[PDB]
Amino acid sequence: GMKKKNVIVFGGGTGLSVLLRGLKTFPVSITAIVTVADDGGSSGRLRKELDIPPPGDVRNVLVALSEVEPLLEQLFQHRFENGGLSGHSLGNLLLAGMTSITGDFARGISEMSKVLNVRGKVLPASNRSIILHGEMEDGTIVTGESSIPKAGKKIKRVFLTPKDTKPLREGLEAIRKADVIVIGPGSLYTSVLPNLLVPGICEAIKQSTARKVYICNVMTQNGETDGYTASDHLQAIMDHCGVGIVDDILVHGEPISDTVKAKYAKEKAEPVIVDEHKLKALGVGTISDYFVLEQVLRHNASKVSEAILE
Amino acid sequence: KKNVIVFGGGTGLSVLLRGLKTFPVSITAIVTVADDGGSSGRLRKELDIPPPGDVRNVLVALSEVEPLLEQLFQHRFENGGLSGHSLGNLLLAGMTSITGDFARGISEMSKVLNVRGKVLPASNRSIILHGEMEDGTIVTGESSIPKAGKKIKRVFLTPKDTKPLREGLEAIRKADVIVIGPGSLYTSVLPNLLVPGICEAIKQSTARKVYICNVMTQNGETDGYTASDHLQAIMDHCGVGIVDDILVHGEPISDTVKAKYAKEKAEPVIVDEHKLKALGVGTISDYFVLEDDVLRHNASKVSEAILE
Ligand SMILES: NC(=O)c1ccc[n+]([C@@H]2O[C@H](COP(=O)([O-])OP(=O)(O)OC[C@H]3O[C@@H](n4cnc5c(N)ncnc54)[C@H](O)[C@@H]3O)[C@@H](O)[C@H]2O)c1
Ligand SMILES: NC(=O)c1ccc[n+]([C@@H]2O[C@H](COP(=O)([O-])OP(=O)(O)OC[C@H]3O[C@@H](n4cnc5c(N)ncnc54)[C@H](O)[C@@H]3O)[C@@H](O)[C@H]2O)c1
Repeated sequence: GMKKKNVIVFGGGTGLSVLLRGLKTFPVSITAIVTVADDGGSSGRLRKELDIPPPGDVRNVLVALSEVEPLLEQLFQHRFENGGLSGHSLGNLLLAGMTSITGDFARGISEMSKVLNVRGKVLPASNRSIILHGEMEDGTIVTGESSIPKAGKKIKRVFLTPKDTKPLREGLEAIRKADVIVIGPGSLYTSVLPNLLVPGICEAIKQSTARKVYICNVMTQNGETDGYTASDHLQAIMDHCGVGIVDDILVHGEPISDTVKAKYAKEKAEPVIVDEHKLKALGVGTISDYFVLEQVLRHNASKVSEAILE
Repeated sequence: KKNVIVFGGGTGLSVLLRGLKTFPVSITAIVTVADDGGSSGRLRKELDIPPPGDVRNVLVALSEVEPLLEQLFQHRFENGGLSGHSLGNLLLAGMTSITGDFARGISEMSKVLNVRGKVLPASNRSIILHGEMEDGTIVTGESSIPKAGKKIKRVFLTPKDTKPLREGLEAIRKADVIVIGPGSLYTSVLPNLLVPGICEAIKQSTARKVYICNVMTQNGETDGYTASDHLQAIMDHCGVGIVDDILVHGEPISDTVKAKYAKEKAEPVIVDEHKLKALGVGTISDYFVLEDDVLRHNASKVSEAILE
């Protein structure tokens, strides 16, 4: 009865999850493509020790899109505090187990989707682990998603190995059929770019005639985007990905409580200055509004979803 | 539909229940929480919960889900701290932590696995099983008892104020048939029966009470036991009004199976009819086992014999 606009979203952990939780209530068909380059935490140990892609960002996305009883949702988010076992998320372990059974991370994700009554298609950026590397300004290379920000040098660029990393066929079809393509929100260097740099994905995005919106970071991240303005974020996407990837940039152009600023300053994070002249000079549209809530600083999934569709 | 309550542990209870659920019966399974070996044991110690393993298997035996979800629940990690653990155990452990209550966790997993029946733990807290040997020494822990290389005189449970669930006692009260076993005599059947209040409830019940006797001995537990030795042990621990009929495999076993079991110092339980009659119980004897190279009860035949 309703024509649902097809929307594809690229991201990682918490930014994607917050947005999807709201976007799923709109009249849209969602495809979420989730980075498999992380190597920290429970996800990272399971990645190394079981030889599977890191399941953590996928797990959160699945929970965000799930429609199950509150108890099952808690079960899936349960984190062991004792045991070898200590630190692991039960939902990661479920994903791990399903991936072992099927020998296929993408089939595992789709089986968990059925179990969690997920409305939408969740896909990994690749069916195998990706390793993220950072080239610093001095030319040195730091390897591993969670190691890059601890280098205390400035990132010049990031890139992925294995070089013959492949996206899922379904992923490329999703981009082809997309009415809207949303990039972010998430870490620039550790979530957005590791998705966009999968071979074939930029090419597919460029050929698409969908509207392409980049949801800009609201805060800098220490060791990743120290001192970045909004245009610095967009510039980095363009330098890695070329033209035809971003049409409009969505930015929080209003102020932030002093208490929140203070709390983020303790982690050497500060607000991303919105520099409108420089953004217009990069040739994209600017969607500026009150787009964040304090919940910690998160995007307002409803306002953002509605801005990306109106 | 007849109300049937079954007492057991691991594989024997699981094999029976898989068949019995297909009959017109309402099943209550009461599962030992005294085990301390394997993944179950490590989780028991490390997370301070009752051992989830025997319950996991019972839940899978009664489940009605797609084969994939069943495999997921039975998945065992081979690498990782994590290695050796069953994902189904981990699921029960997580649910128990969230609800702070093992029985409620089991009931939540029952809904998720579309379980046909009520699965209850023997108690909502861990039970420690102790074995007093003939020499008077005590060996503590379910998985240590058989390794003692001495002969068991009796077993008993701590904590002393171990309590069964109210729902368990109701189940016994309402039962039309009460089935004891199959399972290890000293590490599955007795640890269920000895929970304070359970034998009293069974004795008060007028339900028919059938004991499914072990087909094979177990080294370090029931070496040399006849069928009457098994029943006598139940009677010595539990008194009268617990067993009306004993169900036994009175027919022979393939030589290759005997040989495979003899490698583990296990041998067939000799059915001594005269001594069984002397203990005052009825004997239901038939071909009740099937052969992998492993020896299991024929759930269908057994189910039908106990419902007659
Ligand atoms: N979640 C969203 O809708 C949202 C929106 C826009 C941008 N982003 C961007 O994604 C990037 C990565 O985000 P993130 O997941 O690391 O979140 P974050 O930058 O808001 O906080 C960092 C993460 O570590 C913890 N944390 C560290 N510092 C914190 C702080 N000062 N206050 C509260 N929690 C803190 C939190 O658990 C959080 O997940 C950030 O630059 C952020 O601005 C997220
Ligand atoms: N499952 C049933 O329907 C059933 C039937 C009759 C008796 N029982 C009794 O319950 C008691 C304990 O049962 P159990 O689970 O330890 O079963 P078991 O006695 O058949 O074998 C021991 C366990 O280790 C394995 N195993 C060890 N030795 C084996 C052998 N050599 N050949 C094949 N498999 C072997 C089995 O899979 C089993 O889990 C035994 O006395 C047994 O006879 C169970």
